[PDB]
Amino acid sequence: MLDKIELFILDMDGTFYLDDSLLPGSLEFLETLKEKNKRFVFFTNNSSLGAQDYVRKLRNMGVDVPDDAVVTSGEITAEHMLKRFGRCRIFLLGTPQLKKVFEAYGHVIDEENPDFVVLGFDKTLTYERLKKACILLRKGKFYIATHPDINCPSKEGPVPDAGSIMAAIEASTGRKPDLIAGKPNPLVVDVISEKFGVPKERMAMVGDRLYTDVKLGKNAGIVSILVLTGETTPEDLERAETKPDFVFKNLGE
Ligand SMILES: CC(=O)N[C@@H]1[C@@H](O)[C@H](O)[C@@H](CO)O[C@@H]1O
Repeated sequence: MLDKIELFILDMDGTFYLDDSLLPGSLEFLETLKEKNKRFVFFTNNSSLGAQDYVRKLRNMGVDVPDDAVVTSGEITAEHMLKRFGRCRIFLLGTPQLKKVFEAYGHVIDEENPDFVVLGFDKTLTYERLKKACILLRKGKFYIATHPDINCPSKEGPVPDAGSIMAAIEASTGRKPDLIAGKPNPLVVDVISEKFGVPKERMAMVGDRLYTDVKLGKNAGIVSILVLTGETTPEDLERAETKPDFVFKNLGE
C-alpha cells in the first residue's frame, strides 16, 4: 500500500497539465518524488508526435526534464518491432514526427514494397494514403497500430484518433490490427521496466483514464493510481487507488 514504489509512469494531458497549462500541484509533485528518492516517466498513447516533441512542450511549459523522461506509443511500437522483427520496411499511416521515430529505430518506409502497414494518430491522413493502406492490407501485409484509442480529447472536444481511422480500415478490408502496442497493452510497462531497470513489483501507473489507465495496471500487474483531474466520476468494473490531484498524491508520499 504505496510508499514502497520506485517508478511512477505519469499521464500528461488530463493528469499533469490541462489545456497546455500546468495543473496545480504537478510541479510540487515531481519535487516530492525527488526528495523521497523516486523515479518518474511520462507516457502518452498519442503518437502524432515523438517523445522529444513532448519534452519540448513540457519544458516550454515550465518543467525542466531529461530526454528519456517521456515515452510514446510511437517509440514503444518501434522498439517492439525491432525487438522481434528487426529493421522493417513499413508503409506508415502516421505523421512526419512519428516517421522520424520509426526511422531512428532503423526502420524504413517503403511506400512501394512494404512488409507492414503501421497506423498511428495520423493527423496527416488523406484518402489516397488510406486507399493504399487498404490495398496493401488486402495483400495480407502485417498490420500494426500504435494505440487503439478511438477519439482524442481536445480543446474543441472529442476528435477522431487512431481508432476512428481503424474503424474505416476495418470496414473496408474487414481486417483489424495484428498488434496494438499502446495502453492497456502491458507491453508498455514491460518496455518501461527494461529501459529503466526497476521491476513491476515497484512500479505504479498514475493517470486520469478510469478504464484505460486502471486496466493497464491490471494487465501489466502494477498498482494503478487514478487521479480525479480528468473526466472521472462514473464508476464500476475494476477499481484501484484514488486521489484528487497531485496535492493528495504528493502528501501520500
Ligand atoms: C457506484 C459506482 O461504483 N459508481 C459511481 C459513479 O457512477 C459516480 O458517477 C461516481 C461519482 O464521482 O462515483 C462512483 O464512481
